[PDB]
Amino acid sequence: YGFSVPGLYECNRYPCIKEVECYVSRPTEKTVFLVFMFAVSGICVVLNLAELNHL
Amino acid sequence: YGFSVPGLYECNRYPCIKEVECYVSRPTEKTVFLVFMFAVSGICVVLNLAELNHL
Repeated sequence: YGFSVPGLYECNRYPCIKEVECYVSRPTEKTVFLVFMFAVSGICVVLNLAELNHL
Repeated sequence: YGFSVPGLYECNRYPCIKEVECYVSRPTEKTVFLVFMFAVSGICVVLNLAELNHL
């Protein structure tokens, strides 16, 4: 997923003719959620590594 | 105009997004009309040239 959800999408899949533009719902909230989940997972990874090193 | 009226047209003029496909009305009849008018004009040109050469 990367780090952001863009508001526009370029689509060229059948049955769409040539290339079309599509518009996403709540891109900013989804980007915020993505970044927050990444940060929480990183904190969890750091804590797990610290415990494992302590072992 | 050339010699034919195609049934499909590819259009990329503002405000159309990127490239779009458009569909023409009765292309075959218009092609027949084009060819017929070209033939009649050619006959007129030939007759005019013949008269001018006769002069």
